[PDB]
Amino acid sequence: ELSFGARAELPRIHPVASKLLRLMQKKETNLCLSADVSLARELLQLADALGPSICMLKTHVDILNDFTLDVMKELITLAKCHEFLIFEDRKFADIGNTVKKQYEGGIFKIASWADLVNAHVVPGSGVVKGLQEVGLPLHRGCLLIAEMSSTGSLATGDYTRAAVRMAEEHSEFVVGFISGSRVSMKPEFLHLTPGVQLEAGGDNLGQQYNSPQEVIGKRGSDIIIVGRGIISAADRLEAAEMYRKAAWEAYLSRLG
Amino acid sequence: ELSFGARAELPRIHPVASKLLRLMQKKETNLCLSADVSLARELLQLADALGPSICMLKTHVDILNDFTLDVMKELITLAKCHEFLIFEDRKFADIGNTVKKQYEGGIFKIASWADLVNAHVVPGSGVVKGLQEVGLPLHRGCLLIAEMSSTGSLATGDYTRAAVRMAEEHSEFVVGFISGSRVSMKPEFLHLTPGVQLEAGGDNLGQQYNSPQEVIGKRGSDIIIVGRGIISAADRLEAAEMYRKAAWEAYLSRLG
Ligand SMILES: O=C(O)c1cc(=O)[nH]c(=O)n1[C@@H]1O[C@H](COP(=O)(O)O)[C@@H](O)[C@H]1O
Ligand SMILES: O=C(O)c1cc(=O)[nH]c(=O)n1[C@@H]1O[C@H](COP(=O)(O)O)[C@@H](O)[C@H]1O
Repeated sequence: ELSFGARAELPRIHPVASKLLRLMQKKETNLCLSADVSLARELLQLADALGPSICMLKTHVDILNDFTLDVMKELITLAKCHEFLIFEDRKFADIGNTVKKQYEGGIFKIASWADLVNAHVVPGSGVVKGLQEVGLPLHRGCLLIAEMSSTGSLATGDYTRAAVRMAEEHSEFVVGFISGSRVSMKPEFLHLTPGVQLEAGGDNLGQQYNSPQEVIGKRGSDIIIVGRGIISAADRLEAAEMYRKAAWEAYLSRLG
Repeated sequence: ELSFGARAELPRIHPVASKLLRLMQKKETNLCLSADVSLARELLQLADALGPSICMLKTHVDILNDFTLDVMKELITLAKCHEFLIFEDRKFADIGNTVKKQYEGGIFKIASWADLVNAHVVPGSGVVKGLQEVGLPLHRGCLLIAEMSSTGSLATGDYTRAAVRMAEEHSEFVVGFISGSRVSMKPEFLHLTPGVQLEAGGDNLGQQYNSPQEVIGKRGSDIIIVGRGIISAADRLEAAEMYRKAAWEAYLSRLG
C-alpha cells in the first residue's frame, strides 16, 4: 500500500487526484468538511477557520440561500489560501445531454468553480460522457457513487461492480468514488466515505454513521466526509481537528 | 382499464394525480412538454403557445440562465390559464436530510412552485421521507424513477420492483413513476415515459427513442415526455399537436 504522497505520482493518476493527494500528505489531513449550511457567511467563515484542517470542502450549492458566483469566488480564494479542493456534491443522475447543461450552465455554473463533482451510475455511462464533455476541457474530476450511507441503499453487489467498471473505463475524468469502503483495487482511484461520526447512531431520515477508524482503518477508504459531526458542534475547529486526527491515524496504522 | 377521468375519482387517488387526470381527459392530452431551454423568455413563450396542447410542462430549473422566482410566477400564471401541471425534473437522489433542504430552500425554492418533482430510489426510502416532510404540507406530489430511457440504465429487474414497492408504501406523497412502461398494476399510479420521438433514433450521449404508439399503446404508459422532438422543430405548436394526437389515440385504442 502506497502513501498518499506516492499515490500522487502514480503513472495513471489524474491531475486533480494528484493535487489532492499531495495536499493530504503535506497537511496530514484526509478530512472532507461537508459544509451543509444555508448562509454564505457561515460557509466562508467555516472554510477560512477549518481550511488548514481539511483536504476538501464539500458543498451543496443548491441549499445556499444567498448563493452568488461571487460567494464561490470568495470560497476559491480560501481554497487556494488554505490548500483544499472544492467538491460540489450535486449527484448528477440524468441523461448525458441534460447533465452537461446542469454542470456548465444555469445560475450555479458548477464547472466554473468545482474541482470535483459526483454522479450516480444508475443512468448508464452517458451520465459520465455528458459531464466529461464539460469537465475534461475545464480540467475537472468526477467521483462515481458506488455505495451510499443511507438505510435501504440499492448501491450493493452488481451495482457497486458496475460503478467501479464505469470509473475504470473513464479514468480520463473519473478520479474516484463515494463509497463506504475500498471498492477499486487500483490505487489511482480516491475513496471518499460519508456517514461518519465518532459516536454510534444515525438521523431520523435514514442516515447511518460509522467511525473514522472503521471506514479508513478496517474498510480501507481514503477520506472521511463529515457534516453534522462538525457543523452541529459548538467549536467546529476542535471538532474538525478531532475528525482529522482520527482519520489520519487510521490511515497511518493501515500503512504500517 | 379505466379512462383518465374515472382514474381521477379512484378512492386512493392523490389530489395532484386527480387534478392532472381530470385536465388530461378535459383537454384530450397526455403530452408532457420537456421545456429544455436556457432562456426564461423561450420557456414562457413555449408554455403560453403549447399550454392548450399539454397536460404538464417539465422543467430543469438548473439549466435556466436567467432563473428568478418571478419567472416561475409567470409560469404558474400560464399553468393556471391553460390548465397544466409543473413538474421539476430534479431527480432528487441524496439522503433524506439533504433532499428536504434541496426541495424547500436554496435559490430555486422548488416546492413553492412545482406541483410534481421526482426522485431516484437508489438511496433507499429516506429520499422519499425527506421530500415528503416538505411536500405533504405544501400539497405536492412525487414521481419515483423506476426505469430510465438511457443506454446502460441499471434501473431494471429488482431495482424497478423496489421503486414500485417504495411508491406503493408512500402513496400519501408518491403519485406515480418515470418509467418506460406500466410498472404498477394499481391504476391510482401515473406512468410518465421520456425517450419519445415519432422517428427511430437516439442522441450521441445514450438517449434512446421509442414512439408514442409503442410506449402508450404497447407498453401501457399514461403520458409521453417529449423534449427535442418538439423543442428542435421549427413549428413547436404543430410538433406538440402531432405528439398530443399520437399519445391520445394510442391511449384511446388501448381502452377499446
Ligand atoms: O455524496 C455524499 O457526500 C453523500 C453520499 C452518501 O452516501 N451519504 C451522504 O451522507 N452524503 C452526503 O454527505 C453529507 C453527510 O452529512 P452528515 O450526515 O451531516 O455527516 C450530506 O451532505 C450528504 O448529502
Ligand atoms: O425524468 C425524466 O424526464 C427523464 C428520465 C429518463 O429516463 N430519460 C429522460 O430523457 N428524462 C428527461 O426527459 C427529457 C428527454 O428529452 P428529449 O430526449 O429531448 O426528448 C430530458 O429533459 C431528460 O432529462
